[PDB]
Amino acid sequence: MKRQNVRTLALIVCTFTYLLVGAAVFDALESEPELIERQRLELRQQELRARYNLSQGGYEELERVVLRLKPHKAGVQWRFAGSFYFAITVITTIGYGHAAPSTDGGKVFCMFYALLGIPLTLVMFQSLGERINTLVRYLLHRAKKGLGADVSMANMVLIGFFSCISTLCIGAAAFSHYEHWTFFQAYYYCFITLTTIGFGDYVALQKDQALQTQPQYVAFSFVYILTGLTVIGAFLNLVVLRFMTMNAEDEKRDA
Amino acid sequence: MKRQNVRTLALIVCTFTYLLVGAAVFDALESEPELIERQRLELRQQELRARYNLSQGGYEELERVVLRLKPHKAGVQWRFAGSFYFAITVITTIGYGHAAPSTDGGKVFCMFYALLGIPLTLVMFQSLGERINTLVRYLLHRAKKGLGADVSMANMVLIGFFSCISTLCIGAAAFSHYEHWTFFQAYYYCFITLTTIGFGDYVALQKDQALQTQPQYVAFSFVYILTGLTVIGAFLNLVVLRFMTMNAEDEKRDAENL
Ligand SMILES: O=C(c1cccc(OC(F)(F)F)n1)N1CCN(Cc2c(-c3ccc(Cl)cc3)nc3ccccn23)CC1
Ligand SMILES: CC(C)CCC[C@@H](C)[C@H]1CC[C@H]2[C@@H]3CC=C4C[C@@H](OC(=O)CCC(=O)O)CC[C@]4(C)[C@H]3CC[C@]12C
Ligand SMILES: CC(C)CCC[C@@H](C)[C@H]1CC[C@H]2[C@@H]3CC=C4C[C@@H](OC(=O)CCC(=O)O)CC[C@]4(C)[C@H]3CC[C@]12C
Ligand SMILES: CC(C)CCC[C@@H](C)[C@H]1CC[C@H]2[C@@H]3CC=C4C[C@@H](OC(=O)CCC(=O)O)CC[C@]4(C)[C@H]3CC[C@]12C
Ligand SMILES: CC(C)CCC[C@@H](C)[C@H]1CC[C@H]2[C@@H]3CC=C4C[C@@H](OC(=O)CCC(=O)O)CC[C@]4(C)[C@H]3CC[C@]12C
Ligand SMILES: [K+]
Ligand SMILES: [K+]
Ligand SMILES: [K+]
Ligand SMILES: [K+]
Repeated sequence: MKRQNVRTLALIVCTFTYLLVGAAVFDALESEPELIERQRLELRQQELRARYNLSQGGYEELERVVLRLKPHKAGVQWRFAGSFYFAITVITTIGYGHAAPSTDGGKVFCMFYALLGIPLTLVMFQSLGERINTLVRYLLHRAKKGLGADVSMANMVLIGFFSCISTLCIGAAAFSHYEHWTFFQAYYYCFITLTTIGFGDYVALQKDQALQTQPQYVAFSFVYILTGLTVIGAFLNLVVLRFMTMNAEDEKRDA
Repeated sequence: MKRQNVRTLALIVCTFTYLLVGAAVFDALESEPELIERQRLELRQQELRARYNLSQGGYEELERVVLRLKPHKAGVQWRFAGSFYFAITVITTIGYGHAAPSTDGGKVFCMFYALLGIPLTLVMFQSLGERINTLVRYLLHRAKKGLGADVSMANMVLIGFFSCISTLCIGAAAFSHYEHWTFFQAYYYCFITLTTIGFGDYVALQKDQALQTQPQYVAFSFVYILTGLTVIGAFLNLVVLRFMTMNAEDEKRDAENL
């Protein structure tokens, strides 16, 4: 069997077994607490329904209003700052879902915007990320000869890995201060943001109408998300990206 | 100025102006309808508070319970099928947020799981995507000689672009049937899923306890998300990926000549 076919089949087996391992671990850690939380909340639902004399339909009518008011609770999500924050989540593939296009036309433009945007943003982060790696490579080379010279891959992975933790820590310290979260909650938010997972369980600028009332903090969160993705993007360009073109290189080697 | 530095500065200017254009368009399409729905919902909030004799604190107490019961409403989100669906959203960077780690330990494991998982899944989709492109290149070459031969980039972009639409069309057809959405809503869901945006406004397997009661549809949903990301990932490997190594190639070209 060809090297390309062995590498591909191994990766498929690895990904599927990694999914089976993950599903097994996430079951052990989250199955029992979810069952505990459901029964606890159902007891709280029955207690408050009895306290405020509510029927099955009576609770359900109030249930729909509370759920539909959730994106409005954070404030105006669609003005210039609201739409700029949303535009980021689309092209950077974060997509928290805190604000989503409610209109048919908005949904269409969002698709066309993503089609051209996502590749443009991806190429931008890999290009700027490479310039940072080249600057780091030059600065380290100049520092090596300065003290009394060759920059290795291992030195680049070390600086790269530390730069990623530093970006998560600088962020965590700031988001725990402004969004009033714990350092761990803010660290978890920064991880999920910069890895483009963006669950939406933690979203910045969604407290005390920050998008319209706090421009200085909005300016920082836009700068942090963009600079942070460049730091992670630089590490991907250095370590991850080289394994994606691997199949094309072996196909060229075969010819 | 160097070619690498001009290309990087142009991309930064392009991305920021694309953000300003987007923010301007999303303002025009969503500002007025959001203001309309907020005022409509605030009146409905006041109406139902008056109907069921609710105070400021009374509504707020019921508000917390309704919000906390939202992930439970869809059913059991953390059994084998629920956790497998969640594991997908993490490593594929979709992350709908329909189900999120409620425990401190679950949040930690998710971070470690993502750290190794995301690069593994990304490399897997680019590797399997390349094998699909190579198979398509071979099948077209054999078909060309069959009718009476050289496969160009333009032919590959055409087949690739059609393969992406067909995946969204097959998907929308299924998701509008099982998740009872419109073809457009299911097409929008498929687009947002396969582009790894994953807002969470549309999430499959969250209707009629599908994760625990419908195994056949769960198996399809996992297969579609995984095969669909390979189809999109193949097109990226063909068109987008070549522009990422561009700066490294010019840096190598600078060293070679000098
Ligand atoms: O899964 C895919 C995929 C695979 C097939 C198709 C497809 O569809 C399409 F690309 F079209 F959206 N996406 N990814 C491709 C896009 N992103 C990559 C990405 C990262 C990143 C990556 C990994 C880590 Cl650990 C941390 C940050 N950061 C950014 C910032 C802006 C833009 C993109 N970033 C996520 C991975
Ligand atoms: C902190 C983060 C950013 C680190 C990311 C680590 C990656 C660089 C790792 C994670 C999984 C690894 C892959 C896991 C499995 C394989 C199959 C393996 O295949 C073989 O050994 C058979 C073919 C051959 O001999 O080439 C080749 C390496 C590869 C792609 C690995 C390449 C490196 C990967 C992408
Ligand atoms: C290369 C990097 C380091 C610099 C890029 C330029 C920044 C200085 C720009 C890019 C985006 C800008 C932000 C885009 C949007 C807004 C919202 C704006 O707020 C409003 O318009 C409030 C009313 C509304 O929401 O309509 C205030 C400025 C701010 C934070 C901008 C501040 C300046 C920012 C961060
Ligand atoms: C349907 C989807 C998947 C199509 C994706 C289209 C991409 C292939 C496009 C979108 C934005 C484009 C970029 C927009 C701007 C530039 C800057 C441009 O820079 C210059 O012209 C100056 C330097 C030089 O001359 O090389 C080089 C091409 C590049 C990276 C483009 C490369 C091709 C990109 C990534
Ligand atoms: C290379 C490709 C084309 C094939 C990959 C193998 C598939 C046939 C596997 C991979 C993941 C599997 C799924 C993983 C999880 C589940 C949930 C499982 O449901 C339960 O365990 C219900 C109870 C619970 O939630 O704990 C039923 C089988 C199913 C759909 C599996 C069916 C078979 C799947 C789609
Ligand atoms: K997301
Ligand atoms: K993503
Ligand atoms: K995402
Ligand atoms: K999300």
